[PDB]
Formats: sequence, C-alpha cells, structure tokens
Amino acid sequence: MIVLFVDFDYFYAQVEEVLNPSLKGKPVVVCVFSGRFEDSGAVATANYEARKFGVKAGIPIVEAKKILPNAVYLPMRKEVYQQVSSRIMNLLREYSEKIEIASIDEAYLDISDKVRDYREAYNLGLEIKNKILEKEKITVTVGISKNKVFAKIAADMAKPNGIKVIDDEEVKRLIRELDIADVPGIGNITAEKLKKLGINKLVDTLSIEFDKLKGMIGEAKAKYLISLARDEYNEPIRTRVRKSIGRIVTMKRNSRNLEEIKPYLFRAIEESYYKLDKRIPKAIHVVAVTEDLDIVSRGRTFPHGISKETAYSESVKLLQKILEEDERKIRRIGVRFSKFIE
DNA sequence: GGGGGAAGGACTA
DNA sequence: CAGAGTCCTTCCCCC
Ligand SMILES: Nc1ccn([C@H]2CC[C@@H](COP(=O)(O)OP(=O)(O)OP(=O)(O)O)O2)c(=O)n1
Ligand SMILES: [Ca+2]
Ligand SMILES: [Ca+2]
Ligand SMILES: [Ca+2]
Repeated sequence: MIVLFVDFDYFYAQVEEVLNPSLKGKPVVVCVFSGRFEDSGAVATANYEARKFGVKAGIPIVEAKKILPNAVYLPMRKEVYQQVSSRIMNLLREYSEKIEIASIDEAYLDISDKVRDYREAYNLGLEIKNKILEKEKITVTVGISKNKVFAKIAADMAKPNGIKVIDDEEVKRLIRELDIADVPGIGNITAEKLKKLGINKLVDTLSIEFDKLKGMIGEAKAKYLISLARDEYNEPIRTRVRKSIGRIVTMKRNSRNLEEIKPYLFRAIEESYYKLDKRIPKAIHVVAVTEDLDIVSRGRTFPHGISKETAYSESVKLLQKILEEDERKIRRIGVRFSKFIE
C-alpha cells in the first residue's frame, strides 16, 4: 500500500493571492468578522508571511492587528475557495480512482496500483505538484508513505511547497522519535492525558498494559495508537460521503430571548438548505454555543425527510427545549442536518 | 450484553 | 478575545 497525500498550502490565503497577485509577498490574513464590535471575529487562515510572526488560525482579529497592524485583512470567501478546490480535486481524480477527499484542501490517493517503488511515487507526486501549479497556480504539499496517517505526517513535515516520503525504515524511526502529539488525531486533551502516562513517543504505547490505555483515552483511540506504533495501520482509502451539512452564526449580542434568536436561527436554516443540494435529511439538530463558549444541542430524527417548513418549526421547538433545560445566555446558534435519504 | 439513537466533546482543517 | 463536519463515548431504551 502506497498512499499519496495532498494538502494545499494556506489554501484560503493563497487563493486570495492567485486572484490578487499584488498580495504575493505581503502577509495575508483571511478572517471571519463576527460583526459584534468593529474588528470582532477570528482568523480563519493566513499565509506564511504572517505565520512567521504568530498570526495564525484561531486567534482574535484584534490580536492579529496588534502583531501585524499593516498586514492585509480579507473577509473569508468560502464560495470562491470551494470552486477552486473542486477544480483541483478533479485534477487529482485523474491520478487514481481511489481518492479520498478529506476536506476542502486535503485528499488521499491510493496509488498502490499506480506505482511500484517510491521513486516514482515521489516522481508521481512531482507531476501532481507541477500539474496543480501549472493549471491553478496553487502550490501544494505531498506526503507519501504506507498509510494515510504517516502520509499525512510526511506532508506535515514537508509543508509548504514540499514533498516528503517515509521509507518503512523511517516509519520505524518515527514510531520511536516522534512526539505522539504530532500524530494525527491526538489533540491537547489527549496529548496531556497521555503525557501523564509518560508516553511521549508513539512506541511508548507498546509498553503500558492495555486496559490502562483504553481506560484514559478510550478503547478506539487506544487501539488506533497501538496499531500505528505496532506498525499495523490498515485503513483503506474509501470515497468519503458528506453525512451532515449545517451552518452556525454569531449573534450581535448574547441573548436568552427566543424572539431575538429566531432570526439568526432561520438565516442559518436558509443557508443550510441551500447547501443541502437535493439531499433530504431525516434528522435536524439545533446547536448553540453558550456565553462561556460551552456547546449544547438538541436534535430530532423523523421517519421521513424534512421540509424547509418543518425545519423552521422543529428548530424552534428544539431551541425552546434548549432554553428550558439550560439557563446560560446563548452566543452562537445554528443548525445541522443529517441522515440524508439515499 | 449489545444494537441503536441522543447529547457531549475531541480533533479537525 | 473566542469564527464545518466526523467520529468516539456515555447514558438510556429495548431485545
Ligand atoms: N482555529 C482554527 C484552526 C484551523 N482552521 C482551519 C484553517 C484551515 C484548515 C487547515 O489548517 P492547516 O492545515 O493547519 O493550515 P492551512 O492554511 O490549511 O495550510 P497548511 O496545512 O499548509 O498549514 O483549518 C480553522 O478554521 N480554525
Ligand atoms: Ca492545507
Ligand atoms: Ca497534536
Ligand atoms: Ca494541519
């Protein structure tokens, strides 16, 4: 099994560059303006010109302006990025029918039947890079290896505009000299939780008795890390299928007033249904982000598809159930639809 | 003692 | 200051 991972570089900021080359060289910060207070909002993405100084995704726009007051700030234009992505994703499609689109800027190729050593995998990946660049002026990063996880890791180390391979040899080394916190799927909450157990490297998992691991990080994850270090990660590249679509929005001011929230909830619904394509969902979940940034949600599943009018009706009941069963003020509200009729 | 569905939360990209 | 989607886990109904 020879996986070829592709990952566009700071996609949103780069797409803004391709559309406006004058931005090339200058730090670019694509952000989401919440509309609460002037420059309120968060940073969605930024090019390396800004990354170098600490301006990264997740930080407050204000903060970003205190670090790079002269950097260029652009509002996020998801729709554009999405179309550019689609075009690229189609290019990749021509290099293997076995392709898994993980996200708007990530794809996993299973070139096992496409190549034989790793020398061409590298070369193949080279063609993919010179292809995407030649057609969309977008630089990406390729990470080749024996499985999705390591492929990604390879890519993580080679970004930006790179391409790294991981010989079964290095796979062995990494399982020993790589901080388990650089391993896909292991986040701060599991990173520390692991450290407490003394595990700092992937192989350190092979020691600890099982039930102790699948006791503090759950069975599933426990295995995942094990099978990975024990060099047995299987997981094939299967075509991903969107299982849920939805939209959440930030209100101008925290409220607990049903009549003050409805309008935000409905706008979120209109957008979701639009994005729903022709998909008919049987389940709808109203999601709310509290004042303390807590996330609560009430949903429901029907024995039939959901009509926009029913979405409007059921979403309001669920929102009420939320306000009944909770006291905190709501900051962000939204909806999400799933279980699409096939 | 699990299958299946609801609500939480971890991580993601 | 703090802006989409998948999977895993827990608690509960039910066979
Ligand atoms: N707090 C955060 C963190 C990340 N993201 C988004 C930013 C784009 C996507 C992927 O992030 P990275 O892959 O880390 O960066 P990138 O811009 O996608 O490109 P690169 O992979 O080269 O860093 O996740 C986000 O919306 N909010
Ligand atoms: Ca990327
Ligand atoms: Ca990590
Ligand atoms: Ca990443």
